[PDB]
Amino acid sequence: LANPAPLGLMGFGMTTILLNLHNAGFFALDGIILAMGIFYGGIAQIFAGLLEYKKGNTFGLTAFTSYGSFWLTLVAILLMPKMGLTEAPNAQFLGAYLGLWGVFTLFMFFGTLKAARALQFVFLSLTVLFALLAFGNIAGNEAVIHVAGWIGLVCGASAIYLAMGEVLNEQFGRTILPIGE
Amino acid sequence: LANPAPLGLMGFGMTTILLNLHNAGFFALDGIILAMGIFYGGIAQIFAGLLEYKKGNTFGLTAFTSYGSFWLTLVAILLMPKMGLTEAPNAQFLGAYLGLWGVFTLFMFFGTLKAARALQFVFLSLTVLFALLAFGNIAGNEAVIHVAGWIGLVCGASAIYLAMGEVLNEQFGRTILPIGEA
Amino acid sequence: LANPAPLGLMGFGMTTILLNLHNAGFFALDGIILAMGIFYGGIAQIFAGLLEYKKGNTFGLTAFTSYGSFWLTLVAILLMPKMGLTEAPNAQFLGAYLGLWGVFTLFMFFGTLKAARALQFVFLSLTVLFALLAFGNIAGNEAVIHVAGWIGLVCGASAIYLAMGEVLNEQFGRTILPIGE
Amino acid sequence: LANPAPLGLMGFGMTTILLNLHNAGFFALDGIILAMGIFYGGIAQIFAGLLEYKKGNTFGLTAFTSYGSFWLTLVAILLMPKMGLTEAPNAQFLGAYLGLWGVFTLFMFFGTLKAARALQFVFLSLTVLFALLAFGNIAGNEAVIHVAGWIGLVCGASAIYLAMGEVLNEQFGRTILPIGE
Amino acid sequence: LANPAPLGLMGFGMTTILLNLHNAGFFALDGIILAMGIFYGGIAQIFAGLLEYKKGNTFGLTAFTSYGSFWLTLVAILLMPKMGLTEAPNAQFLGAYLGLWGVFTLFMFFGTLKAARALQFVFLSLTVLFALLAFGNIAGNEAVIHVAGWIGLVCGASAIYLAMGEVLNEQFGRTILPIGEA
Amino acid sequence: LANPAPLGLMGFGMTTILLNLHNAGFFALDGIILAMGIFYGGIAQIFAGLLEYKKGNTFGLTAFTSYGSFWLTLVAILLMPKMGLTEAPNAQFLGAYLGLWGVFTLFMFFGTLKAARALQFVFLSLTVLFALLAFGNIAGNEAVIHVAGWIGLVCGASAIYLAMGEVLNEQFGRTILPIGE
Ligand SMILES: CCCCCCC/C=C/CCCCCC(=O)OC[C@@H](O)CO
Ligand SMILES: CCCCCCC/C=C/CCCCCC(=O)OC[C@@H](O)CO
Repeated sequence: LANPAPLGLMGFGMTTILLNLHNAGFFALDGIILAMGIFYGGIAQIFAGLLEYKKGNTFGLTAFTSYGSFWLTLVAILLMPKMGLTEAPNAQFLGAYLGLWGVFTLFMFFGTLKAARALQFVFLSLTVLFALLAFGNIAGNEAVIHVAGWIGLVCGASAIYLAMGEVLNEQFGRTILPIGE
Repeated sequence: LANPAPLGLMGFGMTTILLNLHNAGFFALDGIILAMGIFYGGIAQIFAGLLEYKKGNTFGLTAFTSYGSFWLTLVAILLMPKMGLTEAPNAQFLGAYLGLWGVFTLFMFFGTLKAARALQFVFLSLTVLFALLAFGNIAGNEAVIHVAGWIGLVCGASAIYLAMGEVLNEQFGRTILPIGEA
Repeated sequence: LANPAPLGLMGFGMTTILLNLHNAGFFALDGIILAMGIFYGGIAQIFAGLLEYKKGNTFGLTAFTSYGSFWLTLVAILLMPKMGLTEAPNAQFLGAYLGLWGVFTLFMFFGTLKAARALQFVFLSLTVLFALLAFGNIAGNEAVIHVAGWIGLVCGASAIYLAMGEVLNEQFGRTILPIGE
Repeated sequence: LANPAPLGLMGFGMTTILLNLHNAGFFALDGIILAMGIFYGGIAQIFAGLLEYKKGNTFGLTAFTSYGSFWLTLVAILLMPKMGLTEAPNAQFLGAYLGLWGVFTLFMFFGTLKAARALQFVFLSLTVLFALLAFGNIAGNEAVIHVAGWIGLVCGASAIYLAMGEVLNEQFGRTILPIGE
Repeated sequence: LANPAPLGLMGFGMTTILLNLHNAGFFALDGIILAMGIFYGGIAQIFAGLLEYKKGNTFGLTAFTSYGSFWLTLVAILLMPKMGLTEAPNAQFLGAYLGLWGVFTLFMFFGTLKAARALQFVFLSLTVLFALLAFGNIAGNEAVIHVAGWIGLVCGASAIYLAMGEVLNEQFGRTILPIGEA
Repeated sequence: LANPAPLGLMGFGMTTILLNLHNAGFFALDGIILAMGIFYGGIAQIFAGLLEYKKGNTFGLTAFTSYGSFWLTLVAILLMPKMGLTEAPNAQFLGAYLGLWGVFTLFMFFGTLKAARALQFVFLSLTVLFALLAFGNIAGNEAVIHVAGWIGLVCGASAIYLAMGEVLNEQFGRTILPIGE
């Protein structure tokens, strides 16, 4: 069976990068972030999680499907007011929501200790990303959100690296991109 | 085949904490509760429930798919009035609705006895969570609703703890977080 | 493979009680019944029906997928007018619609004659539930609708007992809740 | 594997019966017909067709999926104007559309000659149903549509019969309802 | 495993006839063309295309899923303006769009040579169908559009004939309708 | 199992030509490109990607499912404003979005170094296609967008040749259209 991990890391990677260009301040929360969170960071990563089921990878099923659902919850929070369904979110409830996802990311980082180090760097930077976004929203500190953006850019780039690191290593049967096995 | 239980416990646990942060009085019924109740506590738990089928886990198939269906139904209750389809729910009807989920949770708690004791603590606290949410809403007693909020914060936290207990114990091949594994 | 019957009986059983809590006159036809009819009584029972396909259960594939579709059709009957698509449903038409579900349920009840005594009670009371609801809708009889609610409350409560009977008995490997297997 | 044919015949059966109570004149084109054509006569019969794939039944895959899609096309024709998307259909284009489905039903009736006669009666009455509906719409003859309704009631009833005939015969392992094998 | 080709040929054939009854001048672009292009000519052919995967039929997987995708795209072209999303399509753009489908149909016709000669007649007439629909719409020549309508009525009829030829030949175990089976 | 690559290359190849017929300046960004981006270039390529999972093709599972998601994200970028959900996409943001798809395409191009010479041309021209579209969107260069269209017309036309090359060659069992296998 094929390896679905690079698809989810690519889905997580490009979607994490784009969101944090806004968090860093390059742009505003554009629909380019919203479209990628629905299909790539969302459904395409949901597909990567469900495909780890027949692979016996409990971590992959848990990681990709959870974060894939996270992007679907993120877009839903931002678009339901534009549909008149809800109110715009409370930033402290957004901080705790971003904080709970940091707790999930934290324990999952310990699950990467016996794994490739490029995946450990992804889950460590994602822990820093979720932790900085949580305190930045609760405290109302826009500077920390700017900091979390640059961490998210590093987080999303390294996720794309491992995605393309796994593919290029399987296509040629040798280490084309070293991932820290 | 992979173990889907951490996916259903994380979706149930994370969403339960956020909803009961509102019942405890910290925040109002914000859109984050509704978003988590659709995709993580809802659809992601449906997946985790459906993935118990080929695993031969009738309990996990029943529980995760039902609680995933619970979160989906609870969201449609709170959003259909804003869609102009229905009206705001009769609060006492919501008590029997949650009370039926308490009856389901109570019976399912008896099914956890020969499982991990963390799972027994999840289904027992969830039974107490659904119960105080039913009574406090039927009688309109905001105090027990606040007390129900604190019980759920423990119930959701123990479900996340059990999910991550199951993840680390397989990633390390040794009991990293003791889940009372029978 | 796991047993999908407790999942379908629970979704059907809970939505039956909640529906007939309105048929008994306690509450109006709430959005709680509509939401429970879509996902738990409907789609969750659609899933439980399809799971019976690889189980070799023609009856379970036919029953759960039909009653799961019933809750989906019933919700569409009551919600399409609110969208400007449909008029209010005709009371005599809705009774024939309930009668056809009672006719289908009647034949399926005889299919349970060689199964657990608890499953026989579920299909027996559901046939009387559909019949009283069909008769009460065609005739416009408030009292028959009230009696149907009490029939449905017990029918949905017994379906929960059978579902939880099939859950606990497999957990402990013996009869914890007797179901007349 | 389970037998998905009774689910489709039940999905086709109840949906064919209800539509032709309007075609016969008992009621108007209510949403009860529209809801059943979306989920039962549509999706639930689509499920019956896709499940005949692993059964090697080319006829079952072709029959249930085609007529399941037919109900989805029927509801789409009737509801797209109510959504402002299209114009109300031209009855001659509806007659040819109903006529083309009769041609499909005609050749599929010859495919039932070496099969159970209860299925032959279904596809023969469905051929009469589609043929009467086609000429009735093209000619503008409301009387023939009244005739096609009563044929559709017989067609939908016999389809439910075979659906419950196959289930009750498999549950007991003997002929409970004779279908003309 | 079942033979899904009659499902894709019936959905393609039935929908092709109805659309080209309009191109021949009998009727206007009515909602029946749009309904058939979604569920039968579209989704039902996607299913028939997806069901060729485990059958090892790269041709049937490619053709049915693409032509099912064609009918879905053609409907979204004609309905998005009514939805207020887009504007009415540039007629000459629709000619290159159909011309690309003619290029796809032409190459796929060469793949039918070692198949049933009825299938060769389907893909050859379909190539002529897409071609005259492209030219007559690029130049705005309503006459060849009408001539394209008559070609499609034959192309759709031969696809239905081949579908029912495949059904009866398996139901009877003997060639009931000769499809030029190689 | 069948080969899903011709289905995905056709959907990507046709939608590439149609998109770049607007990038070349011949037509405006039509609804024909949006519809072809949803179903053929998008979902049909999503199907073709998932089919590669049981084929053991990590590259094909990653490529088709990503570019199929790309056409789905691109259509959502251009249609969400028309629904009142989103502002118009930023030209510099859209260029970075195109650049990330070019970065992903660049690494995947090296994955084709041990495959057919026709697949190498597809990923080579698509990388230049994304780069010119990314550069032309960030800089706002009408001429670079025009050159990108001609790059895309040939890229989509060659993808059709490779797809039809993989179709005909399996039909006849020999090389009918040379692809550099
Ligand atoms: C949309 C269908 C595409 C089929 C492509 C994959 C091949 C599987 C063929 C079986 C299709 C049956 C539809 C649902 C199904 O999987 O049945 C099995 C499951 O429902 C029983 O537990
Ligand atoms: C919604 C998922 C529920 C799963 C229940 C049926 C058990 C199948 C487990 C595999 C899930 C992977 C998701 C898609 C899939 O079937 O992969 C196989 C296919 O895509 C490769 O051709």
